[PDB]
Amino acid sequence: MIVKRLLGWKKGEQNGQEEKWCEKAVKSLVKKLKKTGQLDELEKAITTQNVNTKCITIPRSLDGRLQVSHRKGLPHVIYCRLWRWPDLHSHHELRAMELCEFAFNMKKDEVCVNPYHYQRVETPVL
Amino acid sequence: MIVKRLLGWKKGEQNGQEEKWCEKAVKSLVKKLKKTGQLDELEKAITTQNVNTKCITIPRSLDGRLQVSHRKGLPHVIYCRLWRWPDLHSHHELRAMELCEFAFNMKKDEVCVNPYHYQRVETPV
DNA sequence: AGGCTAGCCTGCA
DNA sequence: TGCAGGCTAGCCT
Ligand SMILES: [Cl-]
Ligand SMILES: [Zn+2]
Ligand SMILES: [Zn+2]
Repeated sequence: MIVKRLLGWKKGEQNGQEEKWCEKAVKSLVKKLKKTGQLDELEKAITTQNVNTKCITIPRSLDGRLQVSHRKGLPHVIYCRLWRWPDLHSHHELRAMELCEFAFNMKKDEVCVNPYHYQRVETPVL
Repeated sequence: MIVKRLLGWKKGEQNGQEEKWCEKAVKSLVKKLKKTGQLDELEKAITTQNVNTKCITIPRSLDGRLQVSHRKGLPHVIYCRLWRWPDLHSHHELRAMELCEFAFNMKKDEVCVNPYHYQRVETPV
C-alpha cells in the first residue's frame, strides 16, 4: 500500500491522534491523484526527494483551504509540513521554486502540492 | 432568548444528549427565519397552536432533508416531532392542511415547517 | 441512512 | 483587513 509507504516518509514525532489525522491527509491526497493519473509522480517526489519532478496538482478551492477530518489548512502547507518541515508555521514561510508552474502564489485553477517544488523561508520582515 | 422560550414548548422526555440536539434544531431554525423576517410567526404558531398562521418557510434542499448537527431528516418531520408529536415516525404519517401553500408534498422551492399546517394520518401500511 | 467536506458566515487579531 | 473555526447542502458510499 502506497499510503503506508508515503506515511513512512512522514517527518516529526506524532502522538496517536496526529498519526490517525496524518493517515487521513495522505489517503485524501492519494484519492485525488489516482483519478488524475498523478500518483506515480507523488511516490517519485516523496520517496526520492527529487526537485526535478513534475507539478503534483489538485483543484484550487475558493479560499485556497483544504479540509481533512475536521481540520482546515492550505494544502501545500499541509503536505510540506508532513514530508519536509514538521514545525512549518504558515504559507508565509514557503516560497515556490522557479520551475513550479502551479505554485500556490500564482492562484491558478490548480495548486501544486509537490513539497520539493517549495523552499522554506524565514518569516517576511515587511 | 427566543431559543429558551421555544424549547419550553418542546414535547416528550429527553436525556442530556437529545436535549442538546433539540436546542441545536431550534437554534438552526431561528437563524434561518431571522434572515427572512419570519421569527415572530414561529413564536405565534408555537405559543398559540393556531392553524390560522402563515406558512413558516425555509429553502428546500435537493433531496428534501435537513441536517441539524450531524443528523439528517425531513424538516417538517423534525419540527412536528419537536413541538407536536414526539413519537412521529415518518413523513408518511403527516399530511398538510388545505390552507398550507408550501406543504412538503408540493415540492415547491420553499418548504413549510409550521407544525400547525400539518395533521397526522393513518400510516399507508 | 449515514459520512465527508467546500462554501458560506461569522468573530478575532 | 486576513485569518480561524462552526455549520451544513451537496455529494458520495
Ligand atoms: Cl502535471
Ligand atoms: Zn509545482
Ligand atoms: Zn404552511
